[PDB]
Amino acid sequence: MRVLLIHADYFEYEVKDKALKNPEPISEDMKRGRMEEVLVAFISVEKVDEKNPEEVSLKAIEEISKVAEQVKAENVFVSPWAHLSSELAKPSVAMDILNRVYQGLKERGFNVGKAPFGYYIAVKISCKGHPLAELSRTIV
Amino acid sequence: MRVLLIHADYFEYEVKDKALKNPEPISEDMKRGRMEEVLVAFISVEKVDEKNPEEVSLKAIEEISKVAEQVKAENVFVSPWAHLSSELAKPSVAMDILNRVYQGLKERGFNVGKAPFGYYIAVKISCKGHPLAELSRTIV
Repeated sequence: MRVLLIHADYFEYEVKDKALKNPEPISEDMKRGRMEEVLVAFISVEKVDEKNPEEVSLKAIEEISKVAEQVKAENVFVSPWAHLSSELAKPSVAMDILNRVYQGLKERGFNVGKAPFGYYIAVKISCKGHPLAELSRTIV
Repeated sequence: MRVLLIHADYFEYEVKDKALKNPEPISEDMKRGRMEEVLVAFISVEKVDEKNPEEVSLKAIEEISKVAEQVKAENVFVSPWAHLSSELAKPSVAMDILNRVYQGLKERGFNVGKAPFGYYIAVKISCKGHPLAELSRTIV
């Protein structure tokens, strides 16, 4: 798995078209969301992660947790993202791991948001620009 | 080299602290910039690119050009970015290639912006969310 972390003043999104033929169902509420003072985790779930979804999930949970604690973010947002890897896991594996990472951050005590899987999404983000505000991690 | 391309309604930035001890000099004007309807190229120049800066530059010029033409962007912004690679080129190599990619997009006919090298930068971006609006390319 590859992860890009962005410590943002705000992060806002609007679901546009479906990217999968059968995406994650969503309510009309879940078409748009916004959080402030948020660590945004853009996550590319990879083929190799099929091998051990829970180990990879636990690791991702922890690495994101550390950065949130370090930059003093209480808010965390989990986003699926294709763009840190050309070796992507099947959608079941991707949704599995995404949901585990989300549940684990909730259990850590963060106020966690997530994006629906299988859509094109419009995104507005304001990235802070202090030294720890954009970080990448590789998790295998 | 790895490149992330984002077709944006707008892209705005403010230079914050220096990341290098001796960054690219800038005027007080160049501390902030904004473009609209813009393809933003986040570029991670890599160690392997030292081997042949011009080939890699020409390739990057072309791949960014194709996407701009395809999404109908007249505006292109070139940004250095550490986050698509854990094998980064020295600053001379990085600045070299960045400047070549910038000059080549100018010669193609685009209205091109660039970000100063060696700083932490605060960024606001609105990503479109249509199918071609976020793309990655690997160039070696």
